[PDB]
Amino acid sequence: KPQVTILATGGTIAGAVTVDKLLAAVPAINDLATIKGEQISSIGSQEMTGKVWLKLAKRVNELLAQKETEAVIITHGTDTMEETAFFLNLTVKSQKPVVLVGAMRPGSSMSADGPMNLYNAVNVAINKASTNKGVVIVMNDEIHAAREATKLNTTAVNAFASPNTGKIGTVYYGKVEYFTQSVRPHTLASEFDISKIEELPRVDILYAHPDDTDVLVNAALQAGAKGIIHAGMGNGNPFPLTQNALEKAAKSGVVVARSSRVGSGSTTQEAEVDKKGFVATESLNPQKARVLLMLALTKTSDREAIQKIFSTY
Amino acid sequence: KPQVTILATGGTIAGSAGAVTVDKLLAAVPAINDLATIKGEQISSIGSQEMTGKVWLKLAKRVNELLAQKETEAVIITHGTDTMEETAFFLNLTVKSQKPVVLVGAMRPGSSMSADGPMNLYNAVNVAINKASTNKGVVIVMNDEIHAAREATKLNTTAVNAFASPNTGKIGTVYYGKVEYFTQSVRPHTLASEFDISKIEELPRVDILYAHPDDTDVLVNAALQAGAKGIIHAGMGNGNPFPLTQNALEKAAKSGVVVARSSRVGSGSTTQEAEVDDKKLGFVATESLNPQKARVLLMLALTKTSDREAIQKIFSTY
Repeated sequence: KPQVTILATGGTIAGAVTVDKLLAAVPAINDLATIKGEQISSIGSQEMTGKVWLKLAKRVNELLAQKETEAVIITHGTDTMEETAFFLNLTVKSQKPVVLVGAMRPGSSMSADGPMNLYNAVNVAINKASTNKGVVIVMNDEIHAAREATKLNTTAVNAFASPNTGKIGTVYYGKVEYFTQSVRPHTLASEFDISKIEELPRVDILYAHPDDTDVLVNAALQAGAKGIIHAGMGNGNPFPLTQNALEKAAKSGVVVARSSRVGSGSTTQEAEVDKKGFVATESLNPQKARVLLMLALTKTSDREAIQKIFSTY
Repeated sequence: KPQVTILATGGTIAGSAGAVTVDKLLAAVPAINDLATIKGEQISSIGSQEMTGKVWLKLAKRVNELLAQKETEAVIITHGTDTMEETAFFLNLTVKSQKPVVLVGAMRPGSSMSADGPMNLYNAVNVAINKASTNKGVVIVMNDEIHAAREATKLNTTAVNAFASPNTGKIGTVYYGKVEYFTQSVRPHTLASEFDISKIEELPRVDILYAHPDDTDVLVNAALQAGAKGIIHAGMGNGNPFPLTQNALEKAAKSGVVVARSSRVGSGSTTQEAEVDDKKLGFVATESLNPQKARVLLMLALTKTSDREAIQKIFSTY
């Protein structure tokens, strides 16, 4: 029975009380693994902060550096699981499995999804093919690469998707199968190290629309934003008044990164915007681009260096 | 051949009838001349990322004027793809006619290899003149698909198949001009809409905020200072705010600026009676829209009320 640590960031989704309640709710897990539990935070995922991301990444690195620890499972709220997973995908210095799992229905609900999700997450954590896949989300019998995953629906048990790729594998009643792997660097291959970081740079997200404004750019600058993700119309397009405010932000040394409100596809590099300039976030989404820009700004504010990061990760 | 007016809001989507842009479209797709008597008008000349409420009002008034006359069978509106969904939704709630109103665009410029504009426009004319297109509400015709304005969104940055209706699916198809409907909206539109913009010259200001972990109050505060009458919050998951942003949104709602919860996720309903105590905090739940279409509906709501309960009923109806 391989040793796995479950890190709870909140309540039960189905030696730490939350993890003991998971083992009681899903007793099959005890036949698969020797489970250790820790409570890292006790919040809804909409309450997450960069401090919790740092605490979690540092703790995961400590645990995976231990010979006895085969893998880490993190129980997490679904709303921002994609952001924590992506952050960890760039900051965990191990090839050992790191699996995020949650539940779209409360454990007390009819037809609660947490027990099967957690049972499947454990099977993914201990599977030999799970090594060097990067951080993964396991939801609804699916294995999603952290780079690609997002919550695409407000309520559905099948809310998680990878709209630009698709799931990298499946897990069905604990049977784990991989079909693809990410070719974008992750985990050990990532240049990012947060071992010496106490606070992440401030990065705001703006939502673009017709008859848009300058006042939200201005408020982000005044509040000491070091980066701004613009969730542009279509292929990363701003409204004119907003574009002028973004150019002002860029002149002040704030890194402006163009993404899209649309949900999928690449926000493509466009020289006339950028190479005069802004960063093109390419095939991410605004909230994952925010994570990558926060990590980039820990080591550079140079547009060209940050564009290379977006064009690589 | 039925009388159809093409209203251009930007440039040529493919490649006098009353507008040079429309003369160019007829030269590029001369087969449309066999389908309809085409009149052209140029409402605006902008990329759709530059759209304003002023243009929306001008366009909706002109569509209402054309369709109110017995001689006009339908209108086609050529439009940039980025905000076609907002314009279509606005018109769906403000056009007082059952006659077809078809929005069409091109994901690739007309100069491109494999330009989608010609086939999209050809198909749009066939949808406009089809007898089954009546009382469908405003539609978007893209990539051989007919989408209901309530449901339609641009879901991809670049793809010719970028348009989708993630909560419902297309309502019909058009394949080399052959039109088939399979569904229709059951949410009130057009004639059944309570909204009347005939006298309105300026729409209420409505901002949209993008939620994330470690969120802020300062963007709510800036929207309030700029005279927002409403705020759409594109929340995490099922419309959930970060606590600091929640405090600021509560302040907004309680000061009389309507706060309507939507979601950043892309599909599904931002539901009532979930994790957010909407009655306590003073919020509206936008249910099954997305932030940018919720903004349109809120802007229209605000023309006639700021009452939380009345606006909740509007979101629960349209």
